[PDB]
Amino acid sequence: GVPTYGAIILDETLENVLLVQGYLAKSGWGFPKGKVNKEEAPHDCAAREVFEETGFDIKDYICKDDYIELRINDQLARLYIIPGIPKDTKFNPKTRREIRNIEWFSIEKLPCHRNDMTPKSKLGLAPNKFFMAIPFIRPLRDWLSRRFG
Ligand SMILES: c1cnc(N[C@H]2CCCCNC2)nc1
Repeated sequence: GVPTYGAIILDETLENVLLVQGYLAKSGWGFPKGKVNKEEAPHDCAAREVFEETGFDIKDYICKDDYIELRINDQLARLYIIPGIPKDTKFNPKTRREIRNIEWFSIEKLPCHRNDMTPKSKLGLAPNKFFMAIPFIRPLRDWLSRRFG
């Protein structure tokens, strides 16, 4: 799969993360990210996509060693960790045809898994509007614990 790059932007308290809401197949909340172009460096793709989806330019803040990367059905998603972005930053998605909304979410309030349907004797997972973000939540929490204590 074509790899994707983007960012986990946190505020000054490290409590909150910036999520974006897409449309249609991507109707729920996820991290800002997108597909690398031919001959584009990972960090450049992350800045370009995040600027398209948030209106915020991370280029000067990216630490090239600080990221969470997951393989999800043989597509790599790498999200560069960007702490310390003020909560009052004015975000303005560029791609309004793809981005419904942009908001800060409390890390401790986000799910790190979806719930089963064992109460209904039914297989599978209940819908959750954070499904795109969820796989990154436990890895983020662990990464923060280590880097900040
Ligand atoms: C898996 C799939 N997509 C995502 N994030 C997308 C969030 C919604 C806006 C469109 N582009 C980024 N995260 C994990």
